[PDB]
Amino acid sequence: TPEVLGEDFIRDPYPVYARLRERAPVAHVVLGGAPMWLVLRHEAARAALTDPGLHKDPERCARLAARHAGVDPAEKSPGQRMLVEHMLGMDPPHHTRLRKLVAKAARQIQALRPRIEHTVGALLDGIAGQGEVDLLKAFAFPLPLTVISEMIGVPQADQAAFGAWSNALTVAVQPQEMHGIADRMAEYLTGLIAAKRAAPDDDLISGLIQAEDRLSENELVSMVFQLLVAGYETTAHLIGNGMLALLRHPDQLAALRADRSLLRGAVEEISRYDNSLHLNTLSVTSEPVRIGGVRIPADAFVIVSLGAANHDPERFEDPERFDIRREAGGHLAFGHGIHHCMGAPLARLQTEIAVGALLDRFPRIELAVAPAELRREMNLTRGLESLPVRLG
Ligand code: HEM
Repeated sequence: TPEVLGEDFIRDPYPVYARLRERAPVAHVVLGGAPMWLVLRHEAARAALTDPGLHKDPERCARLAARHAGVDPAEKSPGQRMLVEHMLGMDPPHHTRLRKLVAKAARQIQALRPRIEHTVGALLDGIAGQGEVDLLKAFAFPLPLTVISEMIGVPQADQAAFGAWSNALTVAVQPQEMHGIADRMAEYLTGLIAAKRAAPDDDLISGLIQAEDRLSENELVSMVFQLLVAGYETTAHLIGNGMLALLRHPDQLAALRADRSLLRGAVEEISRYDNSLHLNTLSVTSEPVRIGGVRIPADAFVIVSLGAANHDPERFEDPERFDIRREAGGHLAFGHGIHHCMGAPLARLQTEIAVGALLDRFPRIELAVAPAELRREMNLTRGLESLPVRLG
Protein backbone atom coordinates (compact mmCIF):
# COMPACT_ATOMS: atom_id res chain seq x y z
CA THR A 1 0.00 0.00 0.00
CA PRO A 2 1.51 3.34 -1.00
CA GLU A 3 1.62 5.69 1.97
CA VAL A 4 -0.05 9.05 1.33
CA LEU A 5 1.53 12.43 2.04
CA GLY A 6 -0.77 15.32 2.96
CA GLU A 7 -0.79 18.97 4.05
CA ASP A 8 0.68 17.83 7.34
CA PHE A 9 3.68 16.41 5.48
CA ILE A 10 4.26 19.58 3.45
CA ARG A 11 4.49 21.80 6.55
CA ASP A 12 6.23 19.29 8.91
CA PRO A 13 8.22 16.72 6.87
CA TYR A 14 11.23 15.76 9.00
CA PRO A 15 9.09 13.66 11.43
CA VAL A 16 7.72 11.67 8.50
CA TYR A 17 11.21 11.28 7.03
CA ALA A 18 12.32 9.88 10.35
CA ARG A 19 9.43 7.43 10.69
CA LEU A 20 10.10 5.95 7.25
CA ARG A 21 13.89 6.17 7.37
CA GLU A 22 14.25 3.37 9.93
CA ARG A 23 11.97 1.01 7.99
CA ALA A 24 13.92 1.05 4.71
CA PRO A 25 16.31 3.33 2.78
CA VAL A 26 13.70 3.99 0.05
CA ALA A 27 9.90 4.24 0.32
CA HIS A 28 6.85 4.11 -1.95
CA VAL A 29 4.82 7.28 -1.28
CA VAL A 30 2.05 9.32 -2.87
CA LEU A 31 2.99 12.99 -3.22
CA GLY A 32 0.66 14.99 -5.46
CA GLY A 33 -1.60 12.06 -6.31
CA ALA A 34 1.49 10.52 -7.97
CA PRO A 35 2.98 7.18 -6.79
CA MET A 36 6.70 7.78 -6.50
CA TRP A 37 9.68 6.34 -4.65
CA LEU A 38 11.33 8.42 -1.90
CA VAL A 39 15.02 8.03 -1.05
CA LEU A 40 15.60 8.81 2.65
CA ARG A 41 18.95 7.48 3.96
CA HIS A 42 22.22 9.31 3.31
CA GLU A 43 24.13 6.71 1.30
CA ALA A 44 21.05 5.63 -0.63
CA ALA A 45 20.44 9.28 -1.63
CA ARG A 46 24.06 9.92 -2.60
CA ALA A 47 23.91 6.88 -4.83
CA ALA A 48 20.56 7.66 -6.45
CA LEU A 49 22.10 11.03 -7.37
CA THR A 50 24.97 9.26 -9.24
CA ASP A 51 22.85 6.79 -11.27
CA PRO A 52 21.94 7.32 -14.91
CA GLY A 53 18.79 5.25 -14.55
CA LEU A 54 17.13 8.33 -13.00
CA HIS A 55 16.18 10.60 -15.89
CA LYS A 56 14.99 14.20 -15.73
CA ASP A 57 12.82 14.31 -18.83
CA PRO A 58 9.96 16.69 -17.92
CA GLU A 59 8.31 15.70 -21.21
CA ARG A 60 8.00 12.09 -20.05
CA CYS A 61 7.11 13.24 -16.53
CA ALA A 62 4.05 15.31 -17.38
CA ARG A 63 2.47 12.66 -19.64
CA LEU A 64 3.08 9.94 -16.99
CA ALA A 65 1.64 12.17 -14.26
CA ALA A 66 -1.46 12.93 -16.34
CA ARG A 67 -2.06 9.19 -16.84
CA HIS A 68 -2.50 8.63 -13.09
CA ALA A 69 -5.41 11.10 -13.30
CA GLY A 70 -6.61 9.43 -16.55
CA VAL A 71 -6.63 12.63 -18.63
CA ASP A 72 -4.86 11.47 -21.83
CA PRO A 73 -5.00 14.12 -24.60
CA ALA A 74 2.05 20.74 -28.84
CA GLU A 75 2.33 24.46 -29.59
CA LYS A 76 4.52 24.82 -26.58
CA SER A 77 4.20 28.54 -25.70
CA PRO A 78 7.29 30.56 -24.76
CA GLY A 79 6.64 30.22 -21.05
CA GLN A 80 6.00 26.50 -21.29
CA ARG A 81 9.37 26.09 -23.00
CA MET A 82 11.07 28.38 -20.49
CA LEU A 83 10.13 26.04 -17.64
CA VAL A 84 11.38 22.81 -19.23
CA GLU A 85 14.52 23.71 -21.24
CA HIS A 86 17.04 24.32 -18.40
CA MET A 87 19.81 22.06 -17.15
CA LEU A 88 17.67 20.46 -14.46
CA GLY A 89 15.19 19.12 -17.02
CA MET A 90 17.89 17.56 -19.19
CA ASP A 91 20.04 14.49 -19.02
CA PRO A 92 23.40 13.77 -20.64
CA PRO A 93 24.67 13.95 -23.28
CA HIS A 94 22.73 17.26 -23.72
CA HIS A 95 23.20 18.49 -20.13
CA THR A 96 27.02 18.45 -20.49
CA ARG A 97 26.97 21.01 -23.34
CA LEU A 98 24.74 23.48 -21.48
CA ARG A 99 26.66 23.34 -18.21
CA LYS A 100 29.93 23.93 -20.09
CA LEU A 101 28.60 27.06 -21.75
CA VAL A 102 26.99 28.67 -18.73
CA ALA A 103 30.21 28.14 -16.72
CA LYS A 104 32.24 29.70 -19.51
CA ALA A 105 30.61 33.03 -18.63
CA ALA A 106 34.13 35.91 -16.49
CA ARG A 107 35.87 37.49 -13.43
CA GLN A 108 32.39 38.70 -12.57
CA ILE A 109 32.88 35.95 -9.95
CA GLN A 110 35.14 38.41 -8.21
CA ALA A 111 33.47 41.68 -7.15
CA LEU A 112 30.38 39.63 -6.18
CA ARG A 113 31.32 40.06 -2.53
CA PRO A 114 31.50 43.91 -2.68
CA ARG A 115 28.08 43.98 -4.26
CA ILE A 116 26.57 41.79 -1.52
CA GLU A 117 28.11 43.77 1.33
CA HIS A 118 26.94 46.98 -0.26
CA THR A 119 23.32 45.88 -0.80
CA VAL A 120 23.28 44.20 2.62
CA GLY A 121 24.20 47.47 4.34
CA ALA A 122 21.73 49.40 2.20
CA LEU A 123 18.95 47.03 3.29
CA LEU A 124 20.12 47.12 6.91
CA ASP A 125 20.45 50.91 6.96
CA GLY A 126 16.76 51.12 6.02
CA ILE A 127 15.26 49.00 8.81
CA ALA A 128 17.29 50.65 11.63
CA GLY A 129 15.00 52.26 14.20
CA GLN A 130 11.92 50.63 12.67
CA GLY A 131 11.43 48.58 15.86
CA GLU A 132 9.70 45.32 15.10
CA VAL A 133 10.14 44.36 11.41
CA ASP A 134 9.46 41.43 9.09
CA LEU A 135 13.02 40.26 8.50
CA LEU A 136 11.92 38.10 5.53
CA LYS A 137 10.34 40.89 3.43
CA ALA A 138 13.00 43.50 4.35
CA PHE A 139 16.37 41.63 4.39
CA ALA A 140 16.04 38.04 3.16
CA PHE A 141 13.84 38.41 0.11
CA PRO A 142 15.28 41.83 -0.90
CA LEU A 143 18.89 40.74 -0.81
CA PRO A 144 19.22 37.86 -3.35
CA LEU A 145 16.70 39.64 -5.61
CA THR A 146 19.19 42.52 -5.84
CA VAL A 147 22.27 40.27 -5.91
CA ILE A 148 21.31 37.75 -8.57
CA SER A 149 19.56 40.47 -10.60
CA GLU A 150 22.59 42.66 -10.87
CA MET A 151 24.60 39.67 -12.00
CA ILE A 152 22.15 38.95 -14.84
CA GLY A 153 21.71 42.68 -15.64
CA VAL A 154 17.99 43.06 -14.83
CA PRO A 155 17.68 46.87 -14.57
CA GLN A 156 17.02 48.25 -11.11
CA ALA A 157 13.68 49.77 -12.12
CA ASP A 158 12.60 46.29 -13.36
CA GLN A 159 14.00 44.16 -10.52
CA ALA A 160 11.20 44.38 -7.99
CA ALA A 161 8.36 43.67 -10.41
CA PHE A 162 10.14 40.51 -11.54
CA GLY A 163 10.17 39.41 -7.89
CA ALA A 164 6.39 39.56 -7.72
CA TRP A 165 6.03 37.28 -10.77
CA SER A 166 8.64 34.95 -9.27
CA ASN A 167 6.73 34.87 -6.01
CA ALA A 168 3.41 34.30 -7.72
CA LEU A 169 4.62 31.46 -10.00
CA THR A 170 5.87 29.88 -6.73
CA VAL A 171 2.57 30.31 -4.92
CA ALA A 172 0.62 29.39 -8.09
CA VAL A 173 -0.51 25.76 -8.25
CA GLN A 174 -2.75 25.43 -11.32
CA PRO A 175 -0.90 24.85 -14.63
CA GLN A 176 -2.91 27.57 -16.39
CA GLU A 177 -1.82 30.44 -14.13
CA MET A 178 1.78 29.16 -14.20
CA HIS A 179 2.01 29.02 -17.99
CA GLY A 180 0.38 32.44 -18.14
CA ILE A 181 2.72 34.01 -15.61
CA ALA A 182 5.60 32.30 -17.42
CA ASP A 183 4.66 33.67 -20.85
CA ARG A 184 4.67 37.10 -19.22
CA MET A 185 8.30 36.92 -18.02
CA ALA A 186 9.57 34.99 -21.05
CA GLU A 187 8.80 38.01 -23.25
CA TYR A 188 10.61 40.46 -20.97
CA LEU A 189 13.46 37.98 -20.68
CA THR A 190 13.87 38.28 -24.49
CA GLY A 191 14.05 42.02 -24.90
CA LEU A 192 16.54 41.89 -21.99
CA ILE A 193 18.59 39.40 -24.04
CA ALA A 194 17.95 41.41 -27.18
CA ALA A 195 19.18 44.67 -25.65
CA LYS A 196 22.35 42.83 -24.59
CA ARG A 197 23.06 41.28 -27.97
CA ALA A 198 23.27 44.97 -29.03
CA ALA A 199 24.79 46.36 -25.79
CA PRO A 200 27.40 43.87 -24.51
CA ASP A 201 27.80 44.97 -20.90
CA ASP A 202 29.29 43.50 -17.68
CA ASP A 203 26.49 41.14 -16.78
CA LEU A 204 25.81 37.44 -17.17
CA ILE A 205 23.27 37.89 -20.00
CA SER A 206 25.89 39.54 -22.21
CA GLY A 207 28.37 36.81 -21.43
CA LEU A 208 25.90 33.98 -22.00
CA ILE A 209 25.37 35.21 -25.54
CA GLN A 210 29.10 35.55 -26.08
CA ALA A 211 29.88 31.95 -25.20
CA GLU A 212 32.06 26.36 -31.63
CA ASP A 213 28.56 26.13 -30.09
CA ARG A 214 26.34 28.79 -28.74
CA LEU A 215 23.24 28.99 -26.59
CA SER A 216 19.99 29.42 -28.53
CA GLU A 217 17.34 31.94 -27.53
CA ASN A 218 15.32 28.99 -26.20
CA GLU A 219 18.10 28.12 -23.70
CA LEU A 220 19.23 31.71 -23.14
CA VAL A 221 15.81 32.63 -21.86
CA SER A 222 15.47 29.36 -19.92
CA MET A 223 18.87 29.78 -18.31
CA VAL A 224 18.45 33.48 -17.46
CA PHE A 225 15.12 32.46 -15.90
CA GLN A 226 16.33 29.50 -13.83
CA LEU A 227 19.27 31.49 -12.42
CA LEU A 228 16.89 34.29 -11.49
CA VAL A 229 14.15 32.33 -9.76
CA ALA A 230 16.23 29.65 -8.06
CA GLY A 231 18.72 32.29 -6.86
CA TYR A 232 15.87 34.35 -5.39
CA GLU A 233 13.40 32.06 -3.62
CA THR A 234 15.65 29.22 -2.42
CA THR A 235 18.43 31.61 -1.39
CA ALA A 236 16.12 33.99 0.41
CA HIS A 237 14.33 31.07 2.12
CA LEU A 238 17.57 29.60 3.44
CA ILE A 239 18.35 32.90 5.22
CA GLY A 240 14.91 32.98 6.81
CA ASN A 241 14.98 29.33 7.77
CA GLY A 242 18.49 29.88 9.19
CA MET A 243 17.63 33.00 11.17
CA LEU A 244 14.61 31.27 12.72
CA ALA A 245 17.04 28.68 14.12
CA LEU A 246 19.52 31.39 15.09
CA LEU A 247 16.73 33.18 16.98
CA ARG A 248 15.12 29.99 18.33
CA HIS A 249 18.43 28.79 19.84
CA PRO A 250 19.83 31.88 21.56
CA ASP A 251 22.99 30.51 23.21
CA GLN A 252 24.58 29.84 19.81
CA LEU A 253 23.58 33.27 18.55
CA ALA A 254 25.88 34.94 21.10
CA ALA A 255 28.69 32.47 20.38
CA LEU A 256 28.46 33.67 16.77
CA ARG A 257 28.32 37.32 17.90
CA ALA A 258 31.75 37.25 19.52
CA ASP A 259 33.41 34.45 17.46
CA ARG A 260 33.10 35.04 13.74
CA SER A 261 35.21 31.84 13.34
CA LEU A 262 31.86 30.04 13.63
CA LEU A 263 30.19 32.01 10.82
CA ARG A 264 31.55 29.65 8.18
CA GLY A 265 30.50 26.43 9.91
CA ALA A 266 27.05 27.71 10.94
CA VAL A 267 25.99 28.16 7.30
CA GLU A 268 26.60 24.44 6.76
CA GLU A 269 24.46 23.60 9.84
CA ILE A 270 21.76 25.93 8.54
CA SER A 271 21.72 24.09 5.22
CA ARG A 272 21.87 20.79 7.07
CA TYR A 273 19.06 21.51 9.59
CA ASP A 274 16.27 23.17 7.68
CA ASN A 275 17.26 23.61 4.06
CA SER A 276 14.97 25.61 1.74
CA LEU A 277 14.89 22.57 -0.53
CA HIS A 278 14.33 19.30 1.25
CA LEU A 279 13.55 17.57 -2.04
CA ASN A 280 15.11 16.61 -5.39
CA THR A 281 13.88 17.59 -8.81
CA LEU A 282 11.66 14.72 -9.84
CA SER A 283 13.20 12.13 -12.15
CA VAL A 284 11.48 9.29 -13.97
CA THR A 285 13.08 5.90 -14.73
CA SER A 286 14.17 4.72 -18.16
CA GLU A 287 14.96 1.20 -16.85
CA PRO A 288 14.71 -0.77 -13.55
CA VAL A 289 17.14 0.65 -11.00
CA ARG A 290 18.45 -0.61 -7.66
CA ILE A 291 18.79 2.17 -5.10
CA GLY A 292 19.20 1.48 -1.39
CA GLY A 293 18.96 -2.24 -2.32
CA VAL A 294 15.28 -1.91 -3.31
CA ARG A 295 14.31 -2.51 -6.94
CA ILE A 296 12.61 0.54 -8.49
CA PRO A 297 10.75 -0.28 -11.74
CA ALA A 298 10.89 1.56 -15.08
CA ASP A 299 8.43 4.39 -15.83
CA ALA A 300 8.34 5.15 -12.08
CA PHE A 301 9.03 8.51 -10.41
CA VAL A 302 12.01 8.80 -8.04
CA ILE A 303 12.64 11.80 -5.77
CA VAL A 304 15.56 12.09 -3.35
CA SER A 305 14.88 13.54 0.12
CA LEU A 306 17.75 15.89 0.87
CA GLY A 307 16.19 16.55 4.26
CA ALA A 308 16.02 13.00 5.51
CA ALA A 309 19.54 12.29 4.26
CA ASN A 310 20.90 15.33 6.14
CA HIS A 311 19.00 14.02 9.19
CA ASP A 312 20.22 10.35 8.97
CA PRO A 313 21.47 9.19 12.42
CA GLU A 314 24.16 7.07 10.63
CA ARG A 315 25.70 10.06 8.88
CA PHE A 316 25.29 12.67 11.65
CA GLU A 317 25.12 12.72 15.44
CA ASP A 318 21.89 13.84 17.15
CA PRO A 319 20.91 14.66 13.57
CA GLU A 320 17.92 16.75 14.83
CA ARG A 321 19.98 19.21 16.89
CA PHE A 322 21.27 22.63 15.91
CA ASP A 323 25.00 22.86 16.87
CA ILE A 324 26.93 25.54 14.99
CA ARG A 325 29.96 23.65 15.92
CA ARG A 326 29.52 20.42 14.11
CA GLU A 327 31.45 18.67 11.40
CA ALA A 328 28.44 19.20 9.14
CA GLY A 329 30.64 18.67 6.04
CA GLY A 330 28.89 16.15 3.82
CA HIS A 331 25.42 17.64 3.55
CA LEU A 332 23.38 16.78 0.44
CA ALA A 333 21.62 20.16 0.68
CA PHE A 334 23.19 21.51 -2.50
CA GLY A 335 22.80 18.20 -4.37
CA HIS A 336 25.30 15.63 -5.57
CA GLY A 337 26.46 14.49 -8.97
CA ILE A 338 26.04 15.87 -12.48
CA HIS A 339 23.42 18.31 -11.23
CA HIS A 340 24.57 19.92 -7.94
CA CYS A 341 23.99 23.62 -7.37
CA MET A 342 26.24 25.58 -9.74
CA GLY A 343 25.54 28.70 -7.63
CA ALA A 344 26.03 27.14 -4.18
CA PRO A 345 29.16 29.42 -3.78
CA LEU A 346 26.88 32.45 -4.04
CA ALA A 347 24.30 31.06 -1.57
CA ARG A 348 27.00 30.46 1.04
CA LEU A 349 28.48 33.94 0.51
CA GLN A 350 25.12 35.73 0.76
CA THR A 351 24.04 33.95 3.97
CA GLU A 352 27.54 34.18 5.49
CA ILE A 353 27.76 37.95 4.85
CA ALA A 354 24.10 38.49 5.70
CA VAL A 355 24.11 36.72 9.06
CA GLY A 356 27.28 38.51 10.12
CA ALA A 357 25.97 41.97 9.31
CA LEU A 358 22.66 41.42 11.13
CA LEU A 359 24.46 40.45 14.34
CA ASP A 360 26.97 43.30 13.92
CA ARG A 361 24.50 46.19 13.84
CA PHE A 362 21.78 44.64 16.03
CA PRO A 363 22.74 42.85 19.28
CA ARG A 364 19.12 42.64 20.52
CA ILE A 365 17.78 40.91 17.43
CA GLU A 366 15.02 38.66 18.75
CA LEU A 367 11.68 37.22 17.71
CA ALA A 368 8.71 39.45 18.50
CA VAL A 369 6.07 36.68 18.42
CA ALA A 370 5.70 33.32 20.12
CA PRO A 371 7.23 30.55 18.03
CA ALA A 372 3.59 29.45 17.83
CA GLU A 373 2.44 32.61 15.93
CA LEU A 374 4.75 31.65 13.01
CA ARG A 375 3.43 29.43 10.28
CA ARG A 376 4.96 27.61 7.33
CA GLU A 377 3.61 27.62 3.80
CA MET A 378 2.18 24.76 1.68
CA ASN A 379 5.07 24.49 -0.77
CA LEU A 380 7.68 21.83 -1.28
CA THR A 381 10.01 24.76 -0.53
CA ARG A 382 10.32 24.98 3.27
CA GLY A 383 9.17 28.53 3.88
CA LEU A 384 8.09 30.61 6.80
CA GLU A 385 5.52 33.18 5.43
CA SER A 386 6.61 35.68 8.15
CA LEU A 387 9.57 36.40 10.46
CA PRO A 388 8.63 39.27 12.79
CA VAL A 389 11.94 40.10 14.45
CA ARG A 390 12.35 42.88 17.03
CA LEU A 391 15.57 44.79 16.57
CA GLY A 392 16.82 46.87 19.48
C1 HEM B 1 20.62 28.40 -0.53
C2 HEM B 1 20.34 28.40 -1.83
C3 HEM B 1 20.23 27.14 -2.70
C4 HEM B 1 20.01 25.85 -2.41
C5 HEM B 1 19.73 25.24 -1.01
C6 HEM B 1 20.05 25.13 -3.68
C7 HEM B 1 19.87 23.78 -3.89
C8 HEM B 1 20.00 23.16 -5.14
C9 HEM B 1 19.93 21.74 -5.37
C10 HEM B 1 19.69 20.70 -4.27
C11 HEM B 1 20.10 21.51 -6.67
C12 HEM B 1 20.09 20.11 -7.30
C13 HEM B 1 18.65 19.68 -7.52
C14 HEM B 1 18.61 18.29 -8.09
O1 HEM B 1 19.67 17.73 -8.49
O2 HEM B 1 17.49 17.72 -8.14
C15 HEM B 1 20.30 22.77 -7.33
C16 HEM B 1 20.49 22.98 -8.69
C17 HEM B 1 20.85 24.16 -9.32
N1 HEM B 1 20.92 25.39 -8.69
FE1 HEM B 1 20.66 25.60 -6.63
N2 HEM B 1 20.32 26.01 -4.71
C18 HEM B 1 20.45 27.25 -4.13
C19 HEM B 1 20.71 28.45 -4.75
C20 HEM B 1 21.05 28.67 -6.04
C21 HEM B 1 21.51 29.93 -6.58
C22 HEM B 1 21.73 31.24 -5.79
C23 HEM B 1 21.73 29.71 -7.88
C24 HEM B 1 22.25 30.79 -8.86
C25 HEM B 1 22.42 30.55 -10.15
C26 HEM B 1 21.40 28.32 -8.18
C27 HEM B 1 21.49 27.67 -9.39
C28 HEM B 1 21.31 26.32 -9.63
C29 HEM B 1 21.49 25.62 -10.89
C30 HEM B 1 21.95 26.38 -12.13
C31 HEM B 1 21.23 24.32 -10.71
C32 HEM B 1 21.25 23.19 -11.75
C33 HEM B 1 22.24 22.05 -11.58
C34 HEM B 1 22.32 21.17 -12.83
O3 HEM B 1 21.27 20.85 -13.47
O4 HEM B 1 23.44 20.76 -13.23
N3 HEM B 1 20.98 27.70 -7.02
N4 HEM B 1 20.23 23.76 -6.37
